[PDB]
Amino acid sequence: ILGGREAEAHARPYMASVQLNGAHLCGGVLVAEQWVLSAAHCLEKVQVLLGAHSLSQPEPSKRLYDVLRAVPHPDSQPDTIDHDLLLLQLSEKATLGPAVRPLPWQRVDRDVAPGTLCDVAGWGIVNHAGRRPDSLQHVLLPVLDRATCNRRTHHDGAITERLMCAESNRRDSCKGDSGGPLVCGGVLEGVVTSGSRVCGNRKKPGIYTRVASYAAWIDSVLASA
Ligand SMILES: NC(=O)n1cc(NC(=O)N2C[C@H](F)C[C@H]2C(=O)Nc2cccc(OC(F)(F)F)c2)c2ccccc21
Repeated sequence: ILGGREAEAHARPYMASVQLNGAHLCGGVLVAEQWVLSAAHCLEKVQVLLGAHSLSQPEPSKRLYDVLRAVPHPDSQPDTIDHDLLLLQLSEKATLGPAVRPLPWQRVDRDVAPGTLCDVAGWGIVNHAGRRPDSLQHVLLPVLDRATCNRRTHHDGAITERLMCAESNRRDSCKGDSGGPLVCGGVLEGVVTSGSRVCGNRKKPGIYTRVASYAAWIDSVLASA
């Protein structure tokens, strides 16, 4: 997260860190008792850290789960950010409590109002040098209408109806925030894309996958256990 602030500890109990060999790689979002949603290129030794604020310090709520199965969206492709979703089935159902709870996710396939203030959280890089934070960061970002996001000087027609944008003027998602939650009105709306992109430039808005657009996919995979 560029231009953000340290989040309140445990105030986002749905927040996951998706890890490879005990190192943070992507954000994730607990969406069912045994399932974490993240982004497709995150998988390209997989564990999921729940109940955390600090990646390194002991916390009573923190628990690192093994992953039984990793299910990247079957239409996802290395060179694109289309269909950029990943579901991770934990080795067991997560132990729930005030610091570990799933997030309700949007099933109405219609756009949020332009300007809606959404929260994005993560352990991604925090400056141009690539500094990695030990504790969870967040930022409040206004949603940016699709027509502007698609203008020639911005993302030039790459924004489908299955993607949404937020403003990226100094406050932004960046590397390592991939897979994490864009939350609007207490509901999961988007997931941070995992394609490389310039961070913090107003002319290059943040891109997030619209979970409502993938409701059939998520329902099926969540039911496949
Ligand atoms: N949406 C958004 O703006 N971006 C998303 C990016 N992609 C990303 O993040 N990925 C790709 C994989 F899914 C693995 C993952 C990754 O690199 N993870 C990674 C690798 C090394 C360290 C790390 O931890 C760190 F703390 F640094 F973030 C994460 C990205 C890269 C550069 C700039 C913008 C970026």
